Amino acid sequence: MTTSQKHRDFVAEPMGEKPVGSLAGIGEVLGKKLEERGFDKAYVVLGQFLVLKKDEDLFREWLKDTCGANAKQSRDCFGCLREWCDAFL
Amino acid sequence: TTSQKHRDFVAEPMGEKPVGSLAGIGEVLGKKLEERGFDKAYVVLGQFLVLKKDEDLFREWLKDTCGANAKQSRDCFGCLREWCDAFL
Repeated sequence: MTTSQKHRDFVAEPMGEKPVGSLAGIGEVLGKKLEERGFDKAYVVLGQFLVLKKDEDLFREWLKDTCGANAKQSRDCFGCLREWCDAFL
Repeated sequence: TTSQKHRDFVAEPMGEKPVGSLAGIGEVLGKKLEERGFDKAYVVLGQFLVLKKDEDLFREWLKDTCGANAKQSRDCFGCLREWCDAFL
């Protein structure tokens, strides 16, 4: 298993009302920037992932433009949403 | 009161179900939703979630996007709300 424990914690269960910082790759700095843009719960970011039809390029660019995430952060956040979706959607 | 279409949708994960599986989304609305890129049910779920599950704003967005009437938008919102309570 190459993923972080944080990714595994997130994909193991429905997300409910978890904050955005529960997503892999979303540390406190990115999380604050997301929350002040309205993306305060993990499910709101999931929403954007889904409206972008799960496209990696579009979603990772969106995250970069919205909170300044770097390549590793956006990869981790995308992969964590992708696997959550495969498990629960 | 609800339709069997609603209950069937809220009973299980939606996976790749087409947009026409949503309660309220008939053949006419579905086509218009597909034309605008909302071809699968989960894309409409996505919009519901980006709008933080706000009933008024989601139902208005649906009217603006595919022309849904009050009952169609009621039915569609309600089935996404109950699906989310079960699975999200």
